[PDB]
Amino acid sequence: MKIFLDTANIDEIRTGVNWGIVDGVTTNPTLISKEAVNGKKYGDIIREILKIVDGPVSVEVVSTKYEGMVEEARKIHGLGDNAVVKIPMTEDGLRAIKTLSSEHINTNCTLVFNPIQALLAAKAGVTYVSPFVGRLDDIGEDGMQIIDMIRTIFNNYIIKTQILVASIRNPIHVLRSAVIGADVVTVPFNVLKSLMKHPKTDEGLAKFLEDWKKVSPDGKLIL
Amino acid sequence: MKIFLDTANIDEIRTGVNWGIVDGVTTNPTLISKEAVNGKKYGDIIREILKIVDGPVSVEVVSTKYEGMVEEARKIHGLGDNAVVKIPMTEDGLRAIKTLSSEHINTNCTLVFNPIQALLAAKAGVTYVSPFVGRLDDIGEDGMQIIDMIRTIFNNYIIKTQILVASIRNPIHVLRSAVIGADVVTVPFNVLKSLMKHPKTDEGLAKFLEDWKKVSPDGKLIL
Amino acid sequence: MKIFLDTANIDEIRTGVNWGIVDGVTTNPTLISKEAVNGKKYGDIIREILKIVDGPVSVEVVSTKYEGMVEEARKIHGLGDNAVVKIPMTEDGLRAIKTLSSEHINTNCTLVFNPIQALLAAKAGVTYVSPFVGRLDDIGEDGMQIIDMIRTIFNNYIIKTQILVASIRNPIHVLRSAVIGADVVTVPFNVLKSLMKHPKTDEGLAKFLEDWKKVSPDGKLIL
Amino acid sequence: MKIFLDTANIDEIRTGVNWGIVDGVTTNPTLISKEAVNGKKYGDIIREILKIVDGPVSVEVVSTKYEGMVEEARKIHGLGDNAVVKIPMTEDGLRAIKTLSSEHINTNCTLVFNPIQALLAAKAGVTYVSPFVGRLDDIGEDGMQIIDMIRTIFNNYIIKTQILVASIRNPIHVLRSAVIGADVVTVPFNVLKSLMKHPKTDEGLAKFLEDWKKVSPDGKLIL
Amino acid sequence: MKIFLDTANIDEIRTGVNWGIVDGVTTNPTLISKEAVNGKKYGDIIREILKIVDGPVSVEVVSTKYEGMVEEARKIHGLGDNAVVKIPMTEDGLRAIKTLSSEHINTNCTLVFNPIQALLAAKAGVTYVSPFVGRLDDIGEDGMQIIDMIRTIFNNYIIKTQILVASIRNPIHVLRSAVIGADVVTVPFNVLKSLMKHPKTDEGLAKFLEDWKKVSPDGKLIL
Amino acid sequence: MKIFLDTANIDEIRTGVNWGIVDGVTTNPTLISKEAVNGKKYGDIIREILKIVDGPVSVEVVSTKYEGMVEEARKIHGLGDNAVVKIPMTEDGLRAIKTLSSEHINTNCTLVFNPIQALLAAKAGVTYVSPFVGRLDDIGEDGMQIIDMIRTIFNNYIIKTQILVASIRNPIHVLRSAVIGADVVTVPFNVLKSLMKHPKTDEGLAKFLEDWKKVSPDGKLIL
Amino acid sequence: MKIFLDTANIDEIRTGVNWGIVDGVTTNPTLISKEAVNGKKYGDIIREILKIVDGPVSVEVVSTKYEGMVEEARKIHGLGDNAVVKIPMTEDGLRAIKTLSSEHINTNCTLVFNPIQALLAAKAGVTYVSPFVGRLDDIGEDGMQIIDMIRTIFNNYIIKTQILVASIRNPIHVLRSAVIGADVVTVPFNVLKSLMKHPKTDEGLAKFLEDWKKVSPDGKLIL
Amino acid sequence: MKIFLDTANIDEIRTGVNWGIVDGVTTNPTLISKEAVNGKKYGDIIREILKIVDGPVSVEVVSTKYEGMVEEARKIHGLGDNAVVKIPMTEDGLRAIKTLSSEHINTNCTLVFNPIQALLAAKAGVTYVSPFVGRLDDIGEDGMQIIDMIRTIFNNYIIKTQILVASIRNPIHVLRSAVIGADVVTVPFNVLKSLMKHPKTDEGLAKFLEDWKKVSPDGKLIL
Ligand SMILES: *[C@@H](CO)[C@@H](O)[C@H](O)[C@H](O)[C@H](O)COP(=O)(O)O
Ligand SMILES: *[C@@H](CO)[C@@H](O)[C@H](O)[C@H](O)[C@H](O)COP(=O)(O)O
Ligand SMILES: *[C@@H](CO)[C@@H](O)[C@H](O)[C@H](O)[C@H](O)COP(=O)(O)O
Ligand SMILES: *[C@@H](CO)[C@@H](O)[C@H](O)[C@H](O)[C@H](O)COP(=O)(O)O
Ligand SMILES: *[C@@H](CO)[C@@H](O)[C@H](O)[C@H](O)[C@H](O)COP(=O)(O)O
Ligand SMILES: *[C@@H](CO)[C@@H](O)[C@H](O)[C@H](O)[C@H](O)COP(=O)(O)O
Ligand SMILES: *[C@@H](CO)[C@@H](O)[C@H](O)[C@H](O)[C@H](O)COP(=O)(O)O
Ligand SMILES: *[C@@H](CO)[C@@H](O)[C@H](O)[C@H](O)[C@H](O)COP(=O)(O)O
Repeated sequence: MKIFLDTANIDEIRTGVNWGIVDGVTTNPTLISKEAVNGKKYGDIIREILKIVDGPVSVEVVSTKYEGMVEEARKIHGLGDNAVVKIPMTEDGLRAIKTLSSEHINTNCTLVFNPIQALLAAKAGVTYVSPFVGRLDDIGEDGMQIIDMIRTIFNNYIIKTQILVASIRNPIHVLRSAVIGADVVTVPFNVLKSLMKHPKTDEGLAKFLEDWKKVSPDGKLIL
Repeated sequence: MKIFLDTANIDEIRTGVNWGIVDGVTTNPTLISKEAVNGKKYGDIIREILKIVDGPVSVEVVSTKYEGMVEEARKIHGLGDNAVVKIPMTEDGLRAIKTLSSEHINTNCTLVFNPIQALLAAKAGVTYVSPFVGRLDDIGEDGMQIIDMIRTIFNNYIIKTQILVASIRNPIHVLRSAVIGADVVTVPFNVLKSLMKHPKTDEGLAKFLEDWKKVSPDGKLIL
Repeated sequence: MKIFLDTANIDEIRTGVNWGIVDGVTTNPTLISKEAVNGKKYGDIIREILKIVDGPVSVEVVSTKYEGMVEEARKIHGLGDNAVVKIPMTEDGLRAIKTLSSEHINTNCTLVFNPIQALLAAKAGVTYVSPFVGRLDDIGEDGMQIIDMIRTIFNNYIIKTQILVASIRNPIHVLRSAVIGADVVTVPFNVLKSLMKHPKTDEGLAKFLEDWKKVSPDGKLIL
Repeated sequence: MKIFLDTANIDEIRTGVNWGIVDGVTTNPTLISKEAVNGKKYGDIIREILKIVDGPVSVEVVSTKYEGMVEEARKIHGLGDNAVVKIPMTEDGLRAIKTLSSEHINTNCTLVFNPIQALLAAKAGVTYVSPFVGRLDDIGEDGMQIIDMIRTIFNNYIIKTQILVASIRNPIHVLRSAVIGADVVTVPFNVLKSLMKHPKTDEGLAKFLEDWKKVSPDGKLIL
Repeated sequence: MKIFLDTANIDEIRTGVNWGIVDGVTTNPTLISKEAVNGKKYGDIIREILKIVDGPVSVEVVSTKYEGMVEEARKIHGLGDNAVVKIPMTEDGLRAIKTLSSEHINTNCTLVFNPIQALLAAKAGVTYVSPFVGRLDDIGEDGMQIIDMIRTIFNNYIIKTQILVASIRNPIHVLRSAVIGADVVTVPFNVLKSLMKHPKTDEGLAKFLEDWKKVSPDGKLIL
Repeated sequence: MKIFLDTANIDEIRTGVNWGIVDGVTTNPTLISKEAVNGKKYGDIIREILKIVDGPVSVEVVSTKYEGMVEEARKIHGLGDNAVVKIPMTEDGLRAIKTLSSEHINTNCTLVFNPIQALLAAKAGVTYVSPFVGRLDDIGEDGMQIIDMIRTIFNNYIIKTQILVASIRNPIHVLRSAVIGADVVTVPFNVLKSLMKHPKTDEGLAKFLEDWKKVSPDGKLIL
Repeated sequence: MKIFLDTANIDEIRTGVNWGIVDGVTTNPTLISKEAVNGKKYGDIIREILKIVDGPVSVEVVSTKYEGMVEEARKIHGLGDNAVVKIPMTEDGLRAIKTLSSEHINTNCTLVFNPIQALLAAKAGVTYVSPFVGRLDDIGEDGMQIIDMIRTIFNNYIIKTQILVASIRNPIHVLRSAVIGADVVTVPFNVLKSLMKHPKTDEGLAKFLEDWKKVSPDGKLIL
Repeated sequence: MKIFLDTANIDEIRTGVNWGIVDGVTTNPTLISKEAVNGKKYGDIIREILKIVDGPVSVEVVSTKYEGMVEEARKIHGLGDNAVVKIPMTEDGLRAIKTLSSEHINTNCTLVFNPIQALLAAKAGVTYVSPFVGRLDDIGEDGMQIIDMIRTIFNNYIIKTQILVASIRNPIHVLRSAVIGADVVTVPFNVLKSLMKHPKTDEGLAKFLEDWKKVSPDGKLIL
């Protein structure tokens, strides 16, 4: 399972990349507009992320119409080979995906909330589909159930579109995505940070340290 | 999973095709006779649909006897290479399918209401079999259970006949079909139009628009 | 399981009532506005339904504010002992339900789309809660799963609020509701009339009639 | 589980009753017409069955309209206290059941093919409901599944209507009915006979006889 | 669960009774005729067993006809109040059980090999029914499945006939019977003797003995 | 799944073969003796069946000893390449199968009633094994369970012997065989006929005809 | 599934072999010592079995120490290419297995009572592992559950050691072994002879014989 | 499944290695510090284990920082080609594993307590991952459940990292690990010695010994 960071915060991205556990990044218009403040321009932020991240970086078109989406998608693609164009699940978006796929431009279909929307995005040729699990949780439906159905559907038809689980809110969305077999999860920085941690890891390290001091006062291993 | 449009309404078909989410069309004598009124000839409607739709178009014979079925099937076939001949599940129909298969004319067995009828159609060599789910729901039996059994049976015997789920009434028929792994669903236009939609997609788009205006008052993405 | 008719059409109601299979009626502002045309007044329609139907008749408030909802509710109550006041799942709506419940005015919480909304309506003291199954089906979620969870939750806490399944679209919503154990379904007229029918019933009657004529020419049963 | 005999053959009835394994009888117009041959009159057949059988005896009305059904039902009821009036699952039928129930006349609703038909009959106050399992098997649906759902539904609502499984064709219909918990099965004579039998019973008897001869040449137990 | 000994061997019975784990005895013509050799009379064996065993003792009739069965049953009954009359699952046997039940003579229906035979025996009023599990195992059917179905059926109808599992061949028949909830098992002596035993019991006792010698060389507990 | 006809009635065979739905025929000595009446000779009946039927035709030996079975088998095989020799599950039978398999003569082991009998037949090299499901139903055991276990066993060991389900009594035996994945079912003619039929097929045909009349009074499809 | 005979009785072996259903033989020191009486020598018994049986013949070492076990093993090996050396699950036994496996001497690890013992024997390279099911049943644990776990473990790791189920007591140990997919069962003679038998086989043959005599007086099948 | 010894005690290791059932060894700072007392040096202990164990020997770094971990790892590697470097699940540990993997130095990530930690370790390229089951049991969660999830996740993504189950406390941890399909278990010496043993193995050997003495007074097997 690939793990992407879901943020436009450059400090977060630099930190996660330096950890070597980040395989790519997703952004969206809300995340970008959050960071583009106090003199920061959205063009600069987008370019900076593309440069810092080796892996896929998803950037969302803002046009709602086919022609505008395709024009923006081409500009996004032009910014770097790792750029992936994020396109919403709408009639115009499916049309844009089909055109862009034929032009060999990688795509990510977003704002997906049920398995049939996901199947339609796959049929348009999309590179990644992003169902939102937290926003479903918000409205009282267990969002992970949709991921499970999408995985079964895609398995049934040998679909090559990757499942990129989005709107992740906690480490159990991550755990359940891996057990289901989603291709990618994209996670906010707080969640990413949590993933490596467990109290028994800390406790075990402390005990090893203490026991080793018994035989090596300076705590060294000399071989 | 292929998605066909189940109508003879030329306006619906043009619209669906332009959406890019329609892989073929199914008709039947009721659908066609509904459209062929106030001057419109059934022969013209059939030809127009064949012209408009790139993918398979199912057209049903009206003869109840073997010889008449085959004679009608050949005429249907001659109207275009994308024509598929719809034949009912009857003794004469099974005979006609067998003959037509040997002539390399694609066939679609219809009015199937249990898994054994579907198996018989596959044994006759039919290209598609169309179990009806809504008409079973109508009489108090969950039609989707028949689809589930047909998929299992076809899997068991590595049967190449495609399952083309028909009498679809709602988007859950479509969802359950995809999870089962049916090859094709054919849907009325009202159902088709609902498949792309979800209130959280609309809501997320509105929020993205609003947030983006904060960094680009005119609402565009200049890269 | 009680069976209510979901309509404001007097002809449908008179017909279903005379069939003996209708235990009550649910209306809403859309259904009533459909009928209040060609000079028919909504006030007359409502009173007429109350008169024809011996069982519960739900009638929806139109105000969105607490004070207006309880004013309208008391007026609805004043129309007949069988009136039930339909109130939407909103903050004001729950406050209204709590007040009316204490006043011993029967209530029906509507526009419920998940089990926790249903629980909140029950906690406010509502007489009936109406989850909408068809409108969930519309958006690609199997609405019956919400009925199943609500039944489990209500069982857990011995909740006395009745589950009144609404937005019913077909006879399998009705079947599944009965197997789950919902207290009430409310169904459109087209669904109601289908519930008694089965082709093997018709076939079986025809055969019995024919056999009997073999021993009683006139077809009589003289005892 | 009560076991009824499904026949109008007087000889079978006498034999079954004398085996002591028969709790009642069901007839229908086909079964009776079969016996009312060569001078035998249907009215005499019906009266003799009521006489020979201590348990319930189902006799079906032939009229298809409400007034005729109620008139014939009252006549059937007048023939003896053990008479039960068989009424078909129709609009008129349900009305007749309601009326007759209020007159304390026992009823059996017949020609039921799904669980919602059975529920409607129960709601009309019917004494017994008779779903047909063999005729469902005939059309490629496992009829025992309908009995299972009806049992669950009736359990949910504490329904007092008895499930009387009909159209029984083999001993596994009987076994499955008992495991589900149906109130009554009605069986043809040939099925009835087979229920007492097993090759290991016969084999064990033969062996006990042979072994006992060794200790008692005359094969008696003298105590 | 009661545990009966399935033998006519008086030595086995005395031994089992002295162990305190035998609640009753079952015999049959094969078991008795096995013991009644070289002078020993079957009448004496039966009387001795009735004297030795406090609990129920099943003794089988040898007549195959109703009148002979009942005459033998009454003689068996007169030998002692703890006698239970074993009657085979046949038409004549069901008749005899019914008569004997009305006379307050306890009965045990034997040679039962499926759940419907067991139900018929319960319907005749039998005190115990004895399905055979080993003889089913002999012919390639898992006999315990029949016990499981009988328990479910008897539970469904609140049947008071006790399930007395017979033809027991090993301790897992006994374990599975207890987990299912059979009322009684009847076991051959070899199986009986194994039930108390386990290698870890012996091993734990040996260790306890050894450890105790360390604080009390003579091996006693002085308190 | 292949469908064979289980009959020696020449008229049924001709009819079934001409429906095009029959892949072979099974006979046995009872079926043949039924036809060999009024001058008709068994040898002529067998030869005619081999002639009319292109697929396998099972003909049963009557000898009970190894030498007689092998002699009769060779004669049956000599009558035509499509002849398959039916051999009973006995000690001599298994030996005959082994010999005949080494002689490249196709075999069908019959009178199988449990899964281990079926495995032994497969180990002897038999071409088809025929468990009897109806005769198990007769004695109160669901015969389809044996087919399920045999399928699992044969899958485990990659056994090439084909499962040919026999003693079929109804269309649910057929449905369950297909869902399990049995290689072949052999069915009586009356069952065969019922497999193509469904009341909703007939009803849908009638409706298509009526609707088409509106657009074509003569009910033809002129293209 | 292979079927071996678990005995040292030459008469039983000759008989089972001549039946054609015995694929090999297992012995042990108890079985051999039973037979080596009245002047019969164990050395002659073993060589005689090796001669009669074409398949694997397991013969158990009596030494408890590594050196003795490999010495005896090599001598057993020297008796015939079909000899298999049975070695118990002990520390010395595993060492012996590892040595012999490298010497290409076939081995059978015996006295296995749980799945981890079976895994250790496999890891030592053993040809066959023999878990004991009956001796577990003796102590109140269902021994077949251990076979199921061993099959799962061996599947997980693609282990080539064959599972050779031993301490078989009845035909359901054999049935369950086949459904689980054990490679081999070894069975006592009394169990072997029961595997071919079923009362409905005998009953069916008798009926076929009678019917045939109706058309062939002599009972011949002349073709 | 590979079985390693989890200890730094040379006597235990020498013993297990002599038994032939130990495939490798794991150590940790606590285990080593335990043995390195009363003059024993940790350097000698580590080298000694490397010398006598043919298979993988895991040795843990003590540094908590990336540079120290990588340096200590290279030193461990240099001690022998069977050394595996144990590295804790921390940020600097994952970085170290990635570097060491690129240097073709085998690694074992330790102190793993949930499946997502295990996944991150795999993503870093670790050779083995070691989730701790006993320490989870300690804090009241069944640690084997984490092993099951890790197996499923690794299967989903065809991950080549081996699951090395650690903190093993009893033989049921070993059994469950094998049933799940873990690649390796590492076990304390007390657990290891218990794996070969079972009381029925001992009892069976004693009986075989006793019986053989009947045929061979000196207890030998002469062939
Ligand atoms: C792109 C893939 O769709 C990604 O940035 C998504 O847009 C975000 O994961 C969601 O919008 C986050 O929503 P949430 O409601 O904050 O969890
Ligand atoms: C052809 C079969 O592939 C297709 O047009 C079917 O005839 C229709 O789907 C059904 O007739 C539609 O029936 P419904 O009762 O309207 O749902
Ligand atoms: C009242 C709730 O008991 C009832 O009238 C509901 O308002 C209706 O059942 C729904 O509004 C019907 O919606 P649909 O989308 O037409 O199925
Ligand atoms: C009455 C219902 O209690 C009963 O006589 C039923 O009418 C019969 O069981 C069925 O008509 C029998 O039909 P089948 O198709 O012969 O099985
Ligand atoms: C009486 C029934 O309660 C009892 O003695 C039974 O007759 C026996 O348990 C069986 O006959 C024993 O048969 P098996 O074939 O020896 O196991
Ligand atoms: C042969 C097996 O392939 C086949 O003819 C069988 O003999 C028959 O199916 C059975 O004998 C039919 O028995 P039933 O009891 O009539 O169902
Ligand atoms: C060898 C293992 O393949 C085999 O002879 C076994 O030793 C026997 O199957 C058992 O010893 C038989 O024990 P039981 O307790 O008589 O069933
Ligand atoms: C190393 C593999 O990670 C191995 O030595 C582990 O460190 C041990 O298995 C555990 O530390 C043992 O802990 P426990 O709490 O004693 O069971």
